[PDB]
Amino acid sequence: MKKVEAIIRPEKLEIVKKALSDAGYVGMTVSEVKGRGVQGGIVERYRGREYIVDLIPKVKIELVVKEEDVDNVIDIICENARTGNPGDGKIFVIPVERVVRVRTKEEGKEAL
Amino acid sequence: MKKVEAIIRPEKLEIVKKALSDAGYVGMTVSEVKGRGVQGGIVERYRGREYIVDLIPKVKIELVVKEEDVDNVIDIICENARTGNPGDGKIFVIPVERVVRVRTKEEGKEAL
Amino acid sequence: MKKVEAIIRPEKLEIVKKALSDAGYVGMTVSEVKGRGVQGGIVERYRGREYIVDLIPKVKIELVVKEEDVDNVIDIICENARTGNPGDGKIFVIPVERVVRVRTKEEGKEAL
Ligand SMILES: Nc1ncnc2c1ncn2[C@@H]1O[C@H](COP(=O)(O)OP(=O)(O)OP(=O)(O)O)[C@@H](O)[C@H]1O
Ligand SMILES: Nc1ncnc2c1ncn2[C@@H]1O[C@H](COP(=O)(O)OP(=O)(O)OP(=O)(O)O)[C@@H](O)[C@H]1O
Ligand SMILES: Nc1ncnc2c1ncn2[C@@H]1O[C@H](COP(=O)(O)OP(=O)(O)OP(=O)(O)O)[C@@H](O)[C@H]1O
Ligand SMILES: O=C(O)CCC(=O)C(=O)O
Ligand SMILES: O=C(O)CCC(=O)C(=O)O
Ligand SMILES: O=C(O)CCC(=O)C(=O)O
Ligand SMILES: [Mg+2]
Ligand SMILES: [Mg+2]
Ligand SMILES: [Mg+2]
Repeated sequence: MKKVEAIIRPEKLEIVKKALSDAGYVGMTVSEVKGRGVQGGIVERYRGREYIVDLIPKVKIELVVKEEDVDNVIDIICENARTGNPGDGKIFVIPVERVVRVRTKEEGKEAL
Repeated sequence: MKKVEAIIRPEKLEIVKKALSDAGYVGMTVSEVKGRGVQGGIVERYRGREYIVDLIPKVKIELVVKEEDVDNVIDIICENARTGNPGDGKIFVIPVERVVRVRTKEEGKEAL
Repeated sequence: MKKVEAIIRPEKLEIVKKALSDAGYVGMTVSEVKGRGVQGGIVERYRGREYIVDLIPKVKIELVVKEEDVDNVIDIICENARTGNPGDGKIFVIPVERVVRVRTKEEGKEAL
């Protein structure tokens, strides 16, 4: 099992989660975050002066899935989250050693 | 060292954190999140029409602990977070390779 | 690749992120959290009575970096986040097995 952690534009949550759900990837945790990447933020202008805004709102989605499904999850996220402009997102894959469903104490792949 | 990441009902935070603390599991980070599991959300009715609400508020708790304590932490969370209805929670165990206390630069088990 | 996850005082975000950026560590995700450590919270007094506040606001910063840079990232965070009083922060290092830039589908170290 692996956690796919993707930080994406807030306005892309709806299309990404629909595309994931349609492909069978339903279990997901969503968090509001702020961040920056390589570019260090965005340049804005106020009264003729340019300045850097160095933290931008994003949404973090976390999906724990079987390892064999990671490629497809990443492909779906990238296809649907992309706009072509810097800031479209970053994905990390993090190992998950155990998964437990609280209600039933099921573990493993059936507990996803 | 392992991170126990549990996503549970918001109204179960108090009883879960009390039970963990009573058993000696104190260090914890709490985050407000939204999510869905297998069921894909909840069915609601508005003016006779049923629709799906596909993200539900939850609370994420993260406890970094010694590996030997993971079983007990999971047992405590499940016992106290359960209600018997879908949505009671999901737990992931994620490896933690290093722990550092900022104030003192202590590392390892004593830094938990 | 490794995720450095640091939970620090909210009022230290600015100096920590500036120091990290100055040293070349730019990519970062920031989350608002609450937590407690060893001390279990803070003692407060209201109308002569002392009570425990057991969750304190903090900021979580997450930086995914090359393994060889983890030591330096931790050193920078600790130097700039410390005040000398309990609550200055906790850092966890979590393995990251894959990194993908959404816009370009780049992976690996160049996608950081
Ligand atoms: N190395 C990293 N560590 C932590 N979070 C990161 C990192 N890289 C990016 N992020 C998070 O991902 C979000 C989106 O990053 P972003 O798309 O800007 O990446 P990028 O590498 O700059 O690529 P692009 O050139 O397409 O902008 C950031 O706002 C931040 O929350
Ligand atoms: N595979 C998963 N990946 C990411 N987060 C998940 C996943 N499964 C569940 N979650 C998170 O855990 C929360 C609680 O899940 P939930 O209890 O509904 O799990 P479930 O597998 O549907 O079990 P149940 O049948 O008891 O509802 C979700 O709202 C979501 O935040
Ligand atoms: N073992 C842990 N698991 C989860 N989160 C933790 C843990 N230890 C600390 N944290 C998080 O880090 C924050 C800061 O912790 P803190 O600085 O109080 O650590 P500490 O071990 O008590 O050290 P100090 O004695 O310097 O206070 C907490 O409020 C919490 O969010
Ligand atoms: O996040 C944005 O929308 C643009 C800024 C960006 O790509 C960054 O800081 O890396
Ligand atoms: O989270 C709820 O309370 C019920 C909905 C649920 O279990 C889910 O989407 O998996
Ligand atoms: O977080 C604080 O500022 C002090 C309380 C503390 O260190 C703790 O609960 O461990
Ligand atoms: Mg960018
Ligand atoms: Mg469910
Ligand atoms: Mg403390």
